[PDB]
Amino acid sequence: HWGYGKHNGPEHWHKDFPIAKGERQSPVDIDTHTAKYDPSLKPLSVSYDQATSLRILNNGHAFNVEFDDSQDKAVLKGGPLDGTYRLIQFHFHWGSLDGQGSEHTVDKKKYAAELHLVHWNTKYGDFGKAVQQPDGLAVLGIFLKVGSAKPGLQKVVDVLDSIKTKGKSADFTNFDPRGLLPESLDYWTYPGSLTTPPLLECVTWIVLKEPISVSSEQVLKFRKLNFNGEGEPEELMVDNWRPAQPLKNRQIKASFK
Ligand SMILES: [Zn+2]
Repeated sequence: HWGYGKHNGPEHWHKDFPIAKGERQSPVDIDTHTAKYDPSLKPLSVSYDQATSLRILNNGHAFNVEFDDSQDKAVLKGGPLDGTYRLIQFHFHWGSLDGQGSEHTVDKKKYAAELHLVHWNTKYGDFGKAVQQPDGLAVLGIFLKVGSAKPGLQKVVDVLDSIKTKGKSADFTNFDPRGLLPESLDYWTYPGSLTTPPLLECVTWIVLKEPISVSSEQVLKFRKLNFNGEGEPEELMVDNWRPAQPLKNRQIKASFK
């Protein structure tokens, strides 16, 4: 099926998922000098105090840290968002080298990786219904650069050896996602899509201006994961990112000057 290789990567997705060439595809390049400051944007409200993590899974494309979203335990509100969006999972996209890995770019600059905290609009009842709406999801994107280690990420790094291959999962309770955020919540926002098939155009993207720093040792462990399943020929899980897509008829707004 779809992947990130030469024969099943981003260049091939449109054949099975024609929306890949759609009206509001993601990611995109954020031209900082074209984005418009919007003084009407309310402050971003990240409420992860009651977040309940449950499990970490290698799905063959990346690894997902899943949360209990049966209640408003961990939510994202404010900013360009109307209503309440519940955290369901987070995952990353990274490269084979420190010079690439992020999906969104800033003035064409590629970061080592990108963290995506996925939330769905509670007005729609469940995640499956939400992805069918233009304002169904809100994904908080955070860039990762290589420098000093991120203490709040180590717990994630330590468990990767237990989910090396596709289909593997491990219990991952009591993890605090607040430890993955930068100091500032300044952000850019625009209407987009899921960056992986089915590429549904149901996402309000909120990309933070300030990247978080992770150590070389931490990202190296991400690169030891496998796209393949147990017993199969090893395919290192690297460069699982979709390149920037045409902005087309869209405007990127900034929460800061
Ligand atoms: Zn993602």
